[PDB]
Amino acid sequence: DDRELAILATAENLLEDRPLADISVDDLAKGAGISRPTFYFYFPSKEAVLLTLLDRVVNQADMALQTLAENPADTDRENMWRTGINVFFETFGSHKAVTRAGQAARATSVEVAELWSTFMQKWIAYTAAVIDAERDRGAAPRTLPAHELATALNLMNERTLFASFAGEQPSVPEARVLDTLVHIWVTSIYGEN
Amino acid sequence: DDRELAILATAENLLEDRPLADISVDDLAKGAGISRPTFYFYFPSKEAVLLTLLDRVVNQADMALQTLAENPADTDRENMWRTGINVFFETFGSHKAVTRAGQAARATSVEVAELWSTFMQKWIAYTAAVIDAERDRGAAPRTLPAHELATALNLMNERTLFASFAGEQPSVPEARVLDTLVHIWVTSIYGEN
Ligand SMILES: Cc1cccc(CC(=O)NCc2cc(O)n3nc(C4CCOCC4)cc3n2)c1
Ligand SMILES: Cc1cccc(CC(=O)NCc2cc(O)n3nc(C4CCOCC4)cc3n2)c1
Repeated sequence: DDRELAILATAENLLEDRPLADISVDDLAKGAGISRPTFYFYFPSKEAVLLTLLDRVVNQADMALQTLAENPADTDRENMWRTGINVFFETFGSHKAVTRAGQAARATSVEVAELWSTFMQKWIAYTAAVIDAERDRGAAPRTLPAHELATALNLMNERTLFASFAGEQPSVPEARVLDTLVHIWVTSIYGEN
Repeated sequence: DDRELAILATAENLLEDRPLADISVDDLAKGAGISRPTFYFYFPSKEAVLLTLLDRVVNQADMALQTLAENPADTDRENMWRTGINVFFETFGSHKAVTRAGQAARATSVEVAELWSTFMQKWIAYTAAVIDAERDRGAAPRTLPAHELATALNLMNERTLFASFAGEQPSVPEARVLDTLVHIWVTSIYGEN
């Protein structure tokens, strides 16, 4: 456990500086102060190490969103959506290396693709349930199917946050991405059509 | 040229059935009715073949959008945005195998990442110029910076169309994705805040 956490911290450090393809099991064992065979006790592969790093970051974001859902919802509609989107901005934004490599690996790894898909379904279904509540209370108009709207807005957040964090071209500057997403969620949820 | 087009058609056919990683230069030469060394005359690699397939599809979408921009803009604002988004829905939707492999390769290939980035900058800048025109004429309110709004809506279309075409979970059904994107573009462009 000592040593497991030591391997994980070494992988997150090395991913800040190069891809997983460029990090060797030997690099990971060296950093964690264990032998290579001792590494293979804790993790079947460097790929299994990334999968565990991603699982921790995804669960941290999920647990923060549940925390927010526990307490009452803000009496200001725009602020209620900003606070929830900010959970993802801060959590993944605090773990950009893990995030970047995580997204790369989804094309590679069925396990990584499956983890990402399970969490996105959970977050889309929660988004859809809040839009349905807003429509029930008379605050939001009955336009698009709620689940479809929730799907597109969640995919937009995924691609846009990732582009900002990786500093891709094109991308919204990190300092502008929360305002930009909140504007699009609010106008599309409350907007008549 | 005969033979180049024959290699390209074979690669698009084989990509419908498996990834590029699972297609051999020998597979491509076999399909096009040439020898392996004759293949290496036309293309340095199977990767170079994908890059050429993607370039043709991207240019087809770009040339269709220029066609639409040539003719006057529809007197119905919602229809003007649907027609333009539909260019991307139909073009990439007619070449799903190339699209799917194209997106996979961006993590792999600097050349593929660079081609995709050049076209997205062009499409975002055109989107931003139409929003600016709409604001100038008094039709759209001056909310978010136009280029930032254009960036987020274009990234949303990228991730959402690709998820629908690859049938990922989660995804908007292909039969619902155009209505869903148009709703979000229109409410976010014309929506007061
Ligand atoms: C309050 C409230 C009420 C209702 C719903 C929410 C949830 C919310 O608002 N946003 C959800 C959300 C969902 C996602 O699937 N993602 N995915 C990302 C990517 C993760 C890391 O790569 C880049 C971004 C962000 C994100 N956000 C909140
Ligand atoms: C009329 C008018 C006035 C102003 C602007 C437009 C342009 C428009 O409306 N949409 C642009 C647009 C841009 C993109 O960068 N993409 N990227 C995709 C992905 C391509 C293949 O992978 C999945 C989708 C679609 C797309 N669309 C049109």
